[PDB]
Amino acid sequence: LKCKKLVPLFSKTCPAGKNLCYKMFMVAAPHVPVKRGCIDVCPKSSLLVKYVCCNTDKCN
Repeated sequence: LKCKKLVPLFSKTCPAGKNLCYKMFMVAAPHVPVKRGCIDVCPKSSLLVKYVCCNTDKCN
């Protein structure tokens, strides 16, 4: 469960509480993310924002 963050924050292993990686972006530019961190439960996506989760290293 190795999730990366946004600079200057480097890579870090999701600490107790989070075991998944979350990546929120705008449903328009499916290339450049907005925010990336750790999460416990994967929320639902919307028609505006999209929160894609993954259970892999350097996924988010």
